[PDB]
Amino acid sequence: GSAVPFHGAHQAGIATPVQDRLHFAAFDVTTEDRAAFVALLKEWTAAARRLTAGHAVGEGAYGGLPEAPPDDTGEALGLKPSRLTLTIGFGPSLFTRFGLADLRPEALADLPKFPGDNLDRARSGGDLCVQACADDPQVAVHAIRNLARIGFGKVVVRWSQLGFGKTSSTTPDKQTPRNLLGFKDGTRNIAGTEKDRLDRFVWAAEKDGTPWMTGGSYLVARRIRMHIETWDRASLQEQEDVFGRDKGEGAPVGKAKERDEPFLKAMKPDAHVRLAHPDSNGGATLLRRGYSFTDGTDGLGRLDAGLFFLAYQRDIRTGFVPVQRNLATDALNEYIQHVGSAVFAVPPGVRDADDWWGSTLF
Amino acid sequence: SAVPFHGAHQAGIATPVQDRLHFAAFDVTTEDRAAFVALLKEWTAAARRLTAGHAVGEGAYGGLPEAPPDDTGEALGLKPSRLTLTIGFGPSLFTRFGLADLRPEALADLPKFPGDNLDRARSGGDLCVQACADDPQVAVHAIRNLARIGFGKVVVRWSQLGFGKTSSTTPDKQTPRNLLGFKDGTRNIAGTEKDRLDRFVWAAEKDGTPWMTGGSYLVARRIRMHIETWDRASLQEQEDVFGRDKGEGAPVGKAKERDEPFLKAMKPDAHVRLAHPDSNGGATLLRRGYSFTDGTDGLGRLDAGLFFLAYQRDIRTGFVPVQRNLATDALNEYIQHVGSAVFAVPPGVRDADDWWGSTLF
Ligand code: HEM
Ligand code: HEM
Repeated sequence: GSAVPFHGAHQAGIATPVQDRLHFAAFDVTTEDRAAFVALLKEWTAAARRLTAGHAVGEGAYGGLPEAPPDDTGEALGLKPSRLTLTIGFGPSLFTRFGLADLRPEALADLPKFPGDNLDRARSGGDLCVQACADDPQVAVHAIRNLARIGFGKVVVRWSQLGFGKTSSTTPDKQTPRNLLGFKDGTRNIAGTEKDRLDRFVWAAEKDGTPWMTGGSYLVARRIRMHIETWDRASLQEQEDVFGRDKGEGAPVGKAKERDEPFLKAMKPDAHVRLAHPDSNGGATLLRRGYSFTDGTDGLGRLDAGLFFLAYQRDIRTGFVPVQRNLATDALNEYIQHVGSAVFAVPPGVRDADDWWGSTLF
Repeated sequence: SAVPFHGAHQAGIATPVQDRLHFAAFDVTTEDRAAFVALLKEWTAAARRLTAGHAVGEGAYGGLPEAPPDDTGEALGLKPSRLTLTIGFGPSLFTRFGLADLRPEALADLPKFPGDNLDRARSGGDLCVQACADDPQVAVHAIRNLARIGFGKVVVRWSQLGFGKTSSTTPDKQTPRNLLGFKDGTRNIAGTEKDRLDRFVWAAEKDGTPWMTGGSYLVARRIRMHIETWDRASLQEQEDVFGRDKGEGAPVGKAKERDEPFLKAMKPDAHVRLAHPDSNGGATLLRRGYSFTDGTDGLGRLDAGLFFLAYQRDIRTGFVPVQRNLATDALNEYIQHVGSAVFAVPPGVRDADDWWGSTLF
C-alpha cells in the first residue's frame, strides 16, 4: 500500500516491482502551441507528484467553491497510494510537431511488418502515452481520468487498455505470475536490482547519440489476442512443447526447478523459449512488463482473452525487433495474433520538485 | 481466506463482499434435459474444487501427456481468495426442458423504463454465474473453466469484469466510493441482518414457488456513467443530485455519513430521496454491485460505470417500484442503462451429494 518515489534519474514504473493492475492510455495531441503543450507537461507533473503520494490533485476533491467543479474527481479519496507509478512516453508521430523533427531518436524505430500481424489502426500508435500501474485498479483509473481531464483541449485519448493482472516480474525473489495460457511468465527477465543489466539493456546512454534521452528507455507495446479455444483443446504435451518448459513447475524441459538454466538443445527447434532466448539472438535481452486482459466476449460464444505485451529496451533496433524477427517460426504463433502496436520514447526521470516531464526535450 | 460453498442459501449474496467480480451470462444450446442435468452436476463438482482453491477434475498437470489438462491452470499457486460462485436461471431457460409452468411469478419481466438504451447483445441470458473473489484471476479462471466444461451445451452470451474495494489496503469498515466520487452502500441491507434478509431477500415457501425456497431474485443492470459530463458539474450540482455531501457522505443537514437522512431537506428529485424505502412503500433492496471500466470508446470517452446487482425476495416488489420512482431522478442526466437481465437464484447446495438446480430438476 506504500508509495513508490516519483523523483529519480529514471522514471518509476520500469524497474519498479510489477504492480497488480494496469491502465495504459495513449493520447493524441490537439494543440499547435508549443508553449501550451509545455505548460500541460508541467501541470501534469505536478498532478503526478500528488497522485503518486496519494493526495488529491489541485485544491482537492471537495471544500472548494460550491459553484465550481472540484479539482480532483474524488473517487480515490481515502485510498492509499497503492504503489502507483506513472510513466510517460513520446510517440514518433509527436516529433512532427512543435519543430521536434531533428530531435527524434534513432533508436525510436518504426517497427517493420511482421508475419501474422493483424494490427487495428484505431488501437495503435499515439503521440504519447501514460502507463499507470498500481495494486488498486480504482487508483490507476483515477490517475488516468484526472490527467485526461487536466489536458482537455490539448490532448485526447486515442485508445486505452486495462490489464487486470500482471504477467511479468522484476523481482525474481517473489512468485512468478501466470498468463492466461496457464504458464509462469517472467522467470528469465531483468530484475530491478541487476543494475549492470539495466544499464546494458534498458537505459539509454549519452553515447547512444541522443543526449536528451540519456536515462530514459524505449517501449514497445503489442496487444496480443490468444486463441484460447484452440489452446484449451491442445494436449498437455503439446502445450509444454510449445514453450520448452513444463506447466506445473515451469522448469526448462528436463530440469527440476523453475529457475534452473534452460538447456536449449533439449527443446524443440521452434519452442518459444529457445527462439526468444538471448543466446539465440546474439545477446538481445528485454525487460518484459506486460499484463493480461479480457474485454468481454467475442460475440461467438467465447471469452475474449489476451496479453498486453510491454517491453522496455535501450534501443528498439537491438531489443524487440531481432527477438520478434526470430519468432517468425515460433510454435506459439499457432495460438496468438498481434492486433495492436505502438512504440514510445520514455524520457529520463523527473530529477526533483523543480523538474518536469520532458524537460530535457523541451 | 475461503467461504463455505454449502449451505441453505448459495454464498455470494449475504456473504462478505469480495474485491472483484467476473459475471457471465450463458445461453443453453442443448435441448436434452438429461444432458443439462449432467452439466449442472459436473459444474457443481467443479465449483466445490474451485471455491476451495483446488484445480478442477484431475488437475492442471501431471496427467496423460496426450490429454488436454482438466484445468487450464492459470490459478495454480493462488489462494481461494474468498471465491464464491452463484448461479441463476433466466426467464428464457423455462421455455426449454418442459419447464414453462415452473417459472416463478416473482421472476417478472422488467418493463421498459424511461431512458433505457439496452444493448440486446449485453442483456438477457438463459443462466448466469456470478464469480466473486479478492483476486480477479481467481474469478476469471473460474468462469473460463466452467465455460470449457460446458462447451457444446452452453455458450457465453456476455461477460462483465468489475471491481470494488482493494481489501489489502482499505479497511472493511470503510464505505467504498463509486466512480462518481460518492460513498456508495451507506444504507443497504447488510449480510448480518438476518431478519431483513428473510423479509426482503430470500424467497419463502408461502411465496408460491416451492422449489425457490431459500433462493432469491437477481436484477443486473449495466449502467454507463457520462464521466466527462459529470466531472464538469459544480460541486453543488453533484451534491444536489444525491442529497448527500461528497466528502463525508452525510445526508444534507447532518454531520455524519451514517446519520439518518431527513428526506425533506433534499431536493425533490435527489437520488437518495427517490430511492429511499420511505418513498417506495417500504420497498428495500440488497445492493451488491461493482464498478467497471472497460476502456475508452470511439469518441475518446471513458467506458465506465456501475454494474448494478440487486437481490430481492420478489422483483415486482423490489427493483421495479424503486426503479420506477427514479423516472425523474436528477442522476438520470449523467447515466444510461445499457444492459439488463433478471435471474432466479436457486437455494443453496445443502451437502456433498446435492447439486445446482436439484430442487427445480
Ligand atoms: C501471448 C504472447 C506470449 C506469451 C504467452 C509468452 C510466454 C512466455 C513464457 C511462458 C516464457 C517462459 C518464462 C519466462 O522466462 O518468462 C517466456 C519467455 C520469454 N518470452 Fe514470451 N510470451 C509471449 C510473447 C513474447 C514476445 C512477443 C516476446 C518478444 C518479442 C517474448 C519474449 C520472451 C523472452 C525474451 C523470454 C525469455 C526467454 C529466456 O531468456 O529464457 N515473448 N514467454
Ligand atoms: C450509476 C448508477 C447509481 C449510482 C452512482 C448510485 C449511487 C448511490 C449513492 C451514492 C447512494 C447513497 C449512499 C448509499 O446509501 O448507498 C445511493 C443510495 C441508494 N440507491 Fe443508488 N445509485 C445508482 C443506481 C441505483 C439504482 C438503479 C437503484 C434501484 C433501482 C438504486 C437504489 C438505491 C437505494 C435503494 C439507495 C439507498 C437509499 C436509502 O435508503 O437511503 N440506485 N445510490
